[PDB]
Amino acid sequence: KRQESLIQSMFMPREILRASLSDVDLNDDGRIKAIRFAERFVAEYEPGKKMKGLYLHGSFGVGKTYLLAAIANELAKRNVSSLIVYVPELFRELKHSQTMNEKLDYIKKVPVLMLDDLGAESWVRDDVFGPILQYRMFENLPTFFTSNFDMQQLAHHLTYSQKVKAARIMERIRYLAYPIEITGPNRR
Amino acid sequence: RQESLIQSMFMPREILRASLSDVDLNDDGRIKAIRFAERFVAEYEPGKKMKGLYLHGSFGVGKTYLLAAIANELAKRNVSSLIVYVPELFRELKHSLQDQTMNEKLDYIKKVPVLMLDDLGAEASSWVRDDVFGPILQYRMFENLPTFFTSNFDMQQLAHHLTYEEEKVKAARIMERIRYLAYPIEIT
Ligand SMILES: Nc1ncnc2c1ncn2[C@@H]1O[C@H](COP(=O)(O)OP(=O)(O)O)[C@@H](O)[C@H]1O
Ligand SMILES: [Mg+2]
Repeated sequence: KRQESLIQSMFMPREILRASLSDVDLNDDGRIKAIRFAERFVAEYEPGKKMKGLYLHGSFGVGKTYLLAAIANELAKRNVSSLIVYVPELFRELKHSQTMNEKLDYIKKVPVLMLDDLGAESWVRDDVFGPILQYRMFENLPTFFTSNFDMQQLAHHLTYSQKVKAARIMERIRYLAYPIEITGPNRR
Repeated sequence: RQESLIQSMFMPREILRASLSDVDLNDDGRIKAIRFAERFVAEYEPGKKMKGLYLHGSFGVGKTYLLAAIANELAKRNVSSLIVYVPELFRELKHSLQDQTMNEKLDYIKKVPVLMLDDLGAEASSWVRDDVFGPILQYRMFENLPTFFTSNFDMQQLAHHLTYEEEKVKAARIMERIRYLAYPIEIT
């Protein structure tokens, strides 16, 4: 349907938004636990409710991003808007840029936010990414993520120094989402 | 043998009859190309996220041939590749987005498993660079589809080349993409 019309998207092709939580197979634990969580989230969702999102991590091509698109489609089926952001592209358009701040605002404020592909390529990110996360915590705005790295690795990954604050941001994330590993074949 | 898998666009197919053995590692720049190549083929898998080669050097060296070689070793192992003579496409593009199919050609090149763009530079324009070219690179970055290049110029010279400030930034976001996609190897 016009489901896709309610699903906003930044820096990523809209054709990947052709997804459904019914096309995902039961094959293993990762997804069984994931969509089970997803559907409970989508059923119980209501503006302004402490609610944990998902932090999906795993190898390349297991269907992590598709899971987010899938969840967004379920929500648009509830007439709730969400936004999926290819994050690596968000941090880049931020270095080379007319307008962008009006959009960070939209990101911090959307009902449900899905940050795709966290973790690939101190730092100014202490001013941009953290605040976003902190605003969604403060306002009870559900937040999802997809990374190739898990909680342990992601920290070790963003901008290594010779600090702790990277670990402070790692805290907002696990506060915001419940991590689940997605195993399975390499769909490609 | 392995030629029905690797195809081309805008260049007589008799140029793609190559081999990594038909070459002689004469002077070093070349040594790391062949090495990069074998590494690439051995560790290649869809969605992987792996650099390609950006080979730069003066006229009559072997940039094109090398690509064809890598393209052949890749066929020896199943993988289909696609090498396109860039200057032709851009030239062609000038007037062709007019009602029709060639753009479904642009669509296929954007989505192929391995893209090899022969001799970038050596002419061309801006809505094409930044609207035709750019999106190609941005898509293949997001999907982690291997991309190779060959240019008479080193990265720093291909940028100052494309400038014809604000287009300073444009050559910037576009050069950033090439770099993120290919590791530069000088040849002589
Ligand atoms: N559950 C699924 N049902 C049908 N297609 C799927 C499913 N999951 C992933 N895909 C397909 O696989 C591809 C995406 O895998 P991807 O979302 O990129 O994994 P990452 O999200 O890389 O783990 C898409 O092009 C999509 O067509
Ligand atoms: Mg992904």
